[PDB]
Amino acid sequence: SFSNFPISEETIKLLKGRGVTFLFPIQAKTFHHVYSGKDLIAQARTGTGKTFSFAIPLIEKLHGELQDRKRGRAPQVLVLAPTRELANQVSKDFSDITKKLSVACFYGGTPYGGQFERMRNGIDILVGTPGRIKDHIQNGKLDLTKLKHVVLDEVDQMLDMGFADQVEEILSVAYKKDSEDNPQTLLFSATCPHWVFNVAKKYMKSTYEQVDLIKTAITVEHLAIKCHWTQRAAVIGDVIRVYSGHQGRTIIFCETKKEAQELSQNSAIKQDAQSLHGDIPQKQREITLKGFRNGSFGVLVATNVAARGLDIPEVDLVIQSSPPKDVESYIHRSGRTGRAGRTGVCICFYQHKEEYQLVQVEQKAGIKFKRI
Ligand SMILES: Nc1ncnc2c1ncn2[C@@H]1O[C@H](COP(=O)(O)OP(=O)(O)O)[C@@H](O)[C@H]1O
Ligand SMILES: [Mg+2]
Repeated sequence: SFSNFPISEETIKLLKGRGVTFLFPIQAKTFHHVYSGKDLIAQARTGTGKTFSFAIPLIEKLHGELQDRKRGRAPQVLVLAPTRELANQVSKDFSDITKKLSVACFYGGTPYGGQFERMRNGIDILVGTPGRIKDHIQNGKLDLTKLKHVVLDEVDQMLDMGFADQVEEILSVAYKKDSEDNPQTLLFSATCPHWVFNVAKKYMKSTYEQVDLIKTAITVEHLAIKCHWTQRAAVIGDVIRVYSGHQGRTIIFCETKKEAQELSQNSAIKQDAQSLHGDIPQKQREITLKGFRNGSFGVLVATNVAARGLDIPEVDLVIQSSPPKDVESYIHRSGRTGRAGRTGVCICFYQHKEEYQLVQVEQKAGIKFKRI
């Protein structure tokens, strides 16, 4: 339900056709900022709902404001996205939830004439890629001097791809006034490097708001699996398939060389595993780590002895064979899990006689395990 937000019954019915029945956190925490006219930078992980976080409050805003839509009117909202595929998706999301507003999407690799006719007939929300939008400014057909809202979607990707200069050329036309008359500026992305914000800041009022759901996100899950030591190898095979699977990276830490050597020879993982312990001379240790990084094998079994000082690559899954005594090392290893934006998984095995040790790890690391 939508009781906390000024969303009309018409919009709610369209949202149901898209499977939307309540607002995700990034949407709920940004609605009032966007709707009330504040400049905003919002950061949330990929897939968490950034598109509707700007599209729903903007559409409700325009539905209240643009009661008299004349032929030829200039857009009120501009959304720049870095690829044709991303621009199309954002435009589709707008046009699925408003049947009142004129929504247009301008990208390259497509005819100019149809875009000319959208501009002649009138546009309320313009979505596009920077290149084609800049072309239409230069050819004199697109009027961006009456914008009230500007969205830079996936702004990190957009500037990484080289669009800073084209974006600045487009926005220079729309921010010709002093601040109070400038468009509201909305930035949405999963990251915002320093150098990207240094570009965008030029278009943000000093009063801008920030919603960062990255800093509060659960990016590493801690699981504790109660297990007799004889079953560990078979369970390790299962959790590797679940959480690392194809093309994955797993590192297993154990106490003794015998455990590390036997675990790496166990038919549950042997075909994809190499071991690392204090008997291995430096040169082969280095060779083994290069093969772990370059995909030669997917499971590294290391004694806590060999792991002291070792530089740990990013991995999908960390497994501790028993609750670690060196919680500092555990905290460090857990921070290495989760690749390509995915949530990392750390698994601690434990036996009945080790259950209080799990509580000690929880206290010393300030975490809580999910017990399985
Ligand atoms: N409140 C919601 N309820 C249900 N599905 C949603 C909601 N918000 C977004 N989605 C869906 O989640 C998916 C990801 O949304 P998207 O805006 O692409 O995420 P992001 O831009 O954060 O990567 C889309 O299929 C979208 O329609
Ligand atoms: Mg998005």
